[PDB]
Amino acid sequence: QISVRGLAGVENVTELKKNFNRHLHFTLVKDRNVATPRDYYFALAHTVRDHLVGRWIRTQQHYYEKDPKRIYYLSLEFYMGRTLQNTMVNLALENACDEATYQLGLDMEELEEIEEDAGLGNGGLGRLAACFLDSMATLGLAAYGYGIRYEFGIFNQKICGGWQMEEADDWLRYGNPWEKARPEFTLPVHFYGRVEHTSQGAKWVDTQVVLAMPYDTPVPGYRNNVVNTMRLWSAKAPNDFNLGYIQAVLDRNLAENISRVLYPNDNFFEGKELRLKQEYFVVAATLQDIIRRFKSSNFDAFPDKVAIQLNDTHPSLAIPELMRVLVDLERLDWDKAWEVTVKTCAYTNHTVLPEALERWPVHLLETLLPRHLQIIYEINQRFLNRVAAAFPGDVDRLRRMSLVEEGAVKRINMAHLCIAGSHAVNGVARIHSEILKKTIFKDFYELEPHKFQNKTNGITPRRWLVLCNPGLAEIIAERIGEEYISDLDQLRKLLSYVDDEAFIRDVAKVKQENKLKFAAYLEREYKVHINPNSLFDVQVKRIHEYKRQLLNCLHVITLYNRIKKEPNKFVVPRTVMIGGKAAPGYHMAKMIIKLITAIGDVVNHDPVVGDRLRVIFLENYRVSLAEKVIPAADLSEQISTAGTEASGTGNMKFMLNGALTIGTMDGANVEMAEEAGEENFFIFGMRVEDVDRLDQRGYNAQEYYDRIPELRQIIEQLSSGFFSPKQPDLFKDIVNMLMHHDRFKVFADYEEYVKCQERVSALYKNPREWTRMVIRNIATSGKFSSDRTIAQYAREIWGVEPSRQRLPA
Amino acid sequence: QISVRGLAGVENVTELKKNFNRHLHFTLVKDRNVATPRDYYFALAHTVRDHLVGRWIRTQQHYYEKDPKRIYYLSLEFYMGRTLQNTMVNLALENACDEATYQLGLDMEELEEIEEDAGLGNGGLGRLAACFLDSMATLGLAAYGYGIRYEFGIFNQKICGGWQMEEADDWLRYGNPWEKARPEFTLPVHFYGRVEHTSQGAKWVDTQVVLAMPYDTPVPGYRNNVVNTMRLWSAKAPNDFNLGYIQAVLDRNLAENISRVLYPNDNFFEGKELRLKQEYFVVAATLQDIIRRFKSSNFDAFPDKVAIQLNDTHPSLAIPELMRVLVDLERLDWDKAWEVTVKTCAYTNHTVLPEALERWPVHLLETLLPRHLQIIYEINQRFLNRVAAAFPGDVDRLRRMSLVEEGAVKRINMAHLCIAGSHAVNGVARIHSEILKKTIFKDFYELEPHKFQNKTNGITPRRWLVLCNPGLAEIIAERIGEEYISDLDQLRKLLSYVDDEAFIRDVAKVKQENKLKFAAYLEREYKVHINPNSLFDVQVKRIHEYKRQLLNCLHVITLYNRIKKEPNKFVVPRTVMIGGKAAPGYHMAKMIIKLITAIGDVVNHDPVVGDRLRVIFLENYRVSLAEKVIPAADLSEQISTAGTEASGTGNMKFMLNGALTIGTMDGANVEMAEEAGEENFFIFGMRVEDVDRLDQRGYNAQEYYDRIPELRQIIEQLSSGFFSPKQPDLFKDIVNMLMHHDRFKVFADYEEYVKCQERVSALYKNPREWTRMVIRNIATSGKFSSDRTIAQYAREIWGVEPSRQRLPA
Ligand SMILES: Cc1cccc(-c2cc(=O)c3c(O)cc(O)cc3o2)c1
Ligand SMILES: Cc1cccc(-c2cc(=O)c3c(O)cc(O)cc3o2)c1
Repeated sequence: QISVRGLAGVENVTELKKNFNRHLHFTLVKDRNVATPRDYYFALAHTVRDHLVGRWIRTQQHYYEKDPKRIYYLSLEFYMGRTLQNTMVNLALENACDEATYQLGLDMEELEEIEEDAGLGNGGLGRLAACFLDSMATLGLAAYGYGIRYEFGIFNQKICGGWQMEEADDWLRYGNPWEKARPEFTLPVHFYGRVEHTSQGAKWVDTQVVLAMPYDTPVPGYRNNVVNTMRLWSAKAPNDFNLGYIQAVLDRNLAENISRVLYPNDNFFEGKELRLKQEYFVVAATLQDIIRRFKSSNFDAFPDKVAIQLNDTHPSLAIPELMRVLVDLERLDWDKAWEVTVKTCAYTNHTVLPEALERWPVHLLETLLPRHLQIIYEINQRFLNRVAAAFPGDVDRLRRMSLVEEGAVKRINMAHLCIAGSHAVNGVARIHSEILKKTIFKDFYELEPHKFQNKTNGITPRRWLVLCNPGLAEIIAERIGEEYISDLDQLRKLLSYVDDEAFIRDVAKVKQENKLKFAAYLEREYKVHINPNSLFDVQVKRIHEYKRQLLNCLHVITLYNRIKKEPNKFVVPRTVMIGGKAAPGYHMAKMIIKLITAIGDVVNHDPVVGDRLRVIFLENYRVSLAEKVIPAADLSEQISTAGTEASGTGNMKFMLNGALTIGTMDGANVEMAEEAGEENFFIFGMRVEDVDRLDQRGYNAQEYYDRIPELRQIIEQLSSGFFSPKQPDLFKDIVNMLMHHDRFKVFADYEEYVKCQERVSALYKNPREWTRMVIRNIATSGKFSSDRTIAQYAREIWGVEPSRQRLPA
Repeated sequence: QISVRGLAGVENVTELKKNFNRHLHFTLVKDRNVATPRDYYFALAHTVRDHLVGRWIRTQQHYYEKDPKRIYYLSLEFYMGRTLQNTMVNLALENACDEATYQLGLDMEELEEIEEDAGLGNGGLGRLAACFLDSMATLGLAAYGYGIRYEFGIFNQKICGGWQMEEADDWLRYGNPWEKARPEFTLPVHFYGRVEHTSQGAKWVDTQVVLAMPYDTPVPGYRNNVVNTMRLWSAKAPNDFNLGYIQAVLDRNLAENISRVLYPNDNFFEGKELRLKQEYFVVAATLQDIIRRFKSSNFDAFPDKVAIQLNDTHPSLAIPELMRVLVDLERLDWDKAWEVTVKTCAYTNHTVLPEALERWPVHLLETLLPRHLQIIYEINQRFLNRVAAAFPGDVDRLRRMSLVEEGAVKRINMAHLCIAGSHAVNGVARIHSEILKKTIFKDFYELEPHKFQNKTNGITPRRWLVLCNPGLAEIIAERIGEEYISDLDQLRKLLSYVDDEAFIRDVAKVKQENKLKFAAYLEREYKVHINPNSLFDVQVKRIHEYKRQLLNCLHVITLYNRIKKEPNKFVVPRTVMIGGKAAPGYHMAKMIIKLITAIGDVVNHDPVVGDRLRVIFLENYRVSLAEKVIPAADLSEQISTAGTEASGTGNMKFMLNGALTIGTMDGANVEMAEEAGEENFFIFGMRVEDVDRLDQRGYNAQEYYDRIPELRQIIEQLSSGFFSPKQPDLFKDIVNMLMHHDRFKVFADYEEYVKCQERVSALYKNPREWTRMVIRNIATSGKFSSDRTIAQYAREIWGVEPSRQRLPA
């Protein structure tokens, strides 16, 4: 149909159809008369998978022959989403499959909707892992994603009475055709036990064994015939485990619980044992596998053959574990083992928010990982000796820099461990990386300035343009060709089309189509009625105080109060859509969801309002909902308090997809505004510097309440039950927090936000100029490709060269 | 190679090879350089499965068009064993696959050994279910095996220090290529709750829901192109289950425990809740499915379209459940629902031993199945009203016949429920069925004589001859053709070959080859050295007091003591092999294993003994070990106390396979001796009548001890630590039981056993006459085909006609 979806040749289509029918019959054991849409999805899934297999085998073969340096991306989270469409895109099969399925009388788009998201992540961090794998495959790096195959991913979000309810995400119920179990590569992971000191070193004994069984999922590069591997570990009990009889068998579930469920916290540390077990499990199994591969190519060459990237501190135990293997098992001396470790490991920091930093109680590590604790103490001692020597007499520095925190309970600072044991530490946006050096890691920076880097985040333009927004991909392809899909910087060529009437018309047409398609999706799947001519004002992301969905709420109520004051005045109509999951134990986040829906209950049913203002809570925000709503958005809401959002990646998704951004100078927003020009961005609010100024003198919210009548009105409405008639005080916690303990200074940004929002409405009234500004955004979005990011990691951290050369078919 | 294994045509072989390589590549994602024997097994498994699929789809299609009466075999146990070889046999693919694999340079027999047994059964009962499915498919009945897909089957048995250790049978670890999950046919099963009485009937409310997900396994008939289904249910939690968050997800394991593990008790009732849950689970899901099918063809026709066979009382709740559906959900009146139920259901009794009879406490049923209990009470009342009217004034009868037992705790007699709610009740051998009518069900018989039938057990000659003993199958085929494989009565034609020198030579040659092959298997897999010229004296079966492995032990020690008395006298050399699992909680059974191995420790290391007497405990007796050891046996030990072994099926396996039988007039032994002639059978010991005589006067073991010096010697040796030097009193429980509380009268049969064993040795010294008697056994074994059995069930219970007509390919 459209060009970027590849060729639908007569041979190709005939082949796909016959393989489809082969799978329906032999794989699914169905015939045409009993097959459900789900059977059909499966037959197609198996058919597309068949095209991966040759390339997968060849690619892994190739890495064996060539023996390049191997990159190991360790993450507790891989937020993959659906695999089918992505596979077709990267293999150029999309049109062929559309055609083939069409001829069997099936709608491919309908079958695509049947696939479960692999929701093995919370948000930004998990999705970054997923874009990375895609980019690493596209850039022909010998790269492996290593994580945990959780039985249950991020919970499914239901709204009941405007409240979030959680349901188990049973994503494996119907099978996963993408994975391949590899029982033959099963490895033991050890827990508990005790340390025995002998003549020939320390020994870890009387451990409990859990087995780690790997599942391999193919990761196809973009049209380069490279297929990398994501290896996820499953926990399995050994067969002598507990071995009255019945209970012993039933108690196997204790061991296997390790890989049962993803912890649903976003930028929040919960110090639970099961979480530490997950962290050790993935690290122990991965390291063994890494070392097995290495030995099948002394340890001096390890760092020339291995890079290990730590995605946050979640896999920080990789550092003590590598030491443990090198010292205790391989019999290297400390100093050599340590050199190998530092040169192997690199650490990506994802946030500066203190609630997110992993500080594990010592008593937990003492029981669970007694040897790792000893190794940690040893690292700490030697590290602090370096500090002492560099900064003699600075006792305070020693305290601040220690891996071990004194206090109520002793804790290990996992971030301190990561910096000590890594040759590179990066933040995820320029401003975030600067903050790391100015603030939380100032001390570490002064010791080892060479370690601290920036690697600004990116997104894959495969999933995030071609896949989710084929209409926009095509009109771009029409002008500048297809080369940009794997070289996003080429989008700059679009700047010469900013005064082109045809292009302006096309850009606006795709947006309108996306909006119609999304408005219809709302009706079908959730029985809700939105005006497609309204401005689509979208804030989608995890529900957090720092991300200030509440600021958006205040704007929404303001628009509402303004309409009621002057019903007969013109306002640019808006659909305000807010979506995201709250962590199940995060009371305040659960309250914000309730407020959002409660505002909707009032606003959407007011006859005076008309279709001038709608408030929609988008249920079950996940990767596949993002693919739908982001192409449909006009305004991207990126309104975190300056200094809190380390980077963000949503912001990039919307830039790429023809939305304008309203946002603070926070995270990658800064680099985005710099790329597009400040005049093509709706920047408001305090800068980092202003927030600091407010902190020194003290944040008094009352001041804002006293001076801004519009704001006082909102707060009175909240307090008095305007938005909760049956429970007048439902929102007392919200009001109380805003007035007395707002860490995120919602009121401070209120005035500048509302004014800046007026400027958005003003520009929306002028379609041609709106669209021209959109063009200037899309055209400068190239920096925010994960290909750029990965190329930077490869050159400046991993010490490998990216490649765009095809492997042979 | 050999004829009964089918044709290896050039097209066939070429096809198999290319499909093998297709699977290796696409299914297994391996190439030739990385494939393990296990990969190869899998590729072949997938290749053979492909040949089933067409026939499976066609067969189920056919049952839809023709709409015949459907047989539902409900069992908690299906002891399937391996599927690969069986599939090849029934599809005539065995030679083709041998050839194809040979040309790829693989040994098919080596790959066959990689397959896990589906050990979803304990012993006789479970294996009977498996032979039945085979026969039902061979006789073209529209039949469905319904059970539970246990994650863990019968435990793997290790011997450590001569003691049984249990290990989890993780049979699904590497995948099961035979099953097909059918998530779309998932059904809710309800538990707990309470009963509400309304205007329009009783209602079962506030229940916990567990989901039952079915897995279908194909059951191929012998060369008739019929493929039936075994549907096994897996327990799955609903997604709102428990739904702080983490624990809720982890607690899903409570619900799913239902299908986790097979209870490893053989002829023993354990009144545990989890077992009752398993029993309800399989019944609830099966009935719903049965009814769904029926409605897609009023309830008057149900019994013309449905037969439900209850394999023991394990699925007895089918009766109250059917009532519950008909009365509470479908709104039939009691009497009509009851008529439908009785005409639908039939009950097979498997034992008369009281320890085996299911007597569920009322308090358990009250909590778990409150409605079923009410229905049970209602059945009881109406049943006892019939009894009262037929036997006025016989208050005692009423007590004896009640479904509800009075006492310490009230219990439901599940057997009483089965008789009341079934139109047919059968035993499993003539003598067993007679005992049912004379003793435990005398009262029920007098009320409804028409209900009581015999259906003597059988075994499938597919698995139990062709598959495990191809050499014997062939020499038979050479003389009389192949027709006997699906018509075992034709073995009678062999009687005219009893004086044929060539046949005698061939029969003896196959036995010798089987023995050599098995002796070698012992060396390879278990590093043990046996003389292949010895008589192979084999007792393989679950370890039980009633089966009197101890009697065998007494014989073994006798032979030993006789050798030591007269070292320089000739004795026919014997390898005595004893194998079987003990239930994990069955202390006495665990002691017998220890005694067996302890005898081995003494006997096998005595230089005076030479290779004249060896004692081997065969570890991990299971279906696939039976396939190996049974073809290799000379003497089948069937030595249960008369009246205890309801039938036995091992006895039949050995008859078919060229062993002579030493046994009591117990179970099917009686019919076997009747078929072959008593003079071709080594019958010894008390009859049923003699045991009764001993019971009236009282069993004094001391008497036997006082009168039989040979026996006194053994008992003194046991007592004084001859067989346990380091723990002199290890076997005090054994001695004490034999002397004071032997329910099975081991000493009573001792003298007659030892003498009869001498007659076996005498005949073994004369190979020609041994072999002639063997011929007379094989030739009369035809009655013991499960095809005869199933044909009898079909005609006299289910009301359907068997068929040997092929379905079209
Ligand atoms: C970064 C930040 C700033 C403020 C608050 C939070 C946060 C996130 C959570 O997921 C959370 C939780 O699950 C339970 C809880 O009791 C408190 C929590 O607080 C995180
Ligand atoms: C038929 C029969 C006659 C005598 C004994 C048994 C028998 C079988 C068992 O599996 C068993 C057990 O698992 C635990 C136990 O405490 C006692 C048991 O007794 C069965």
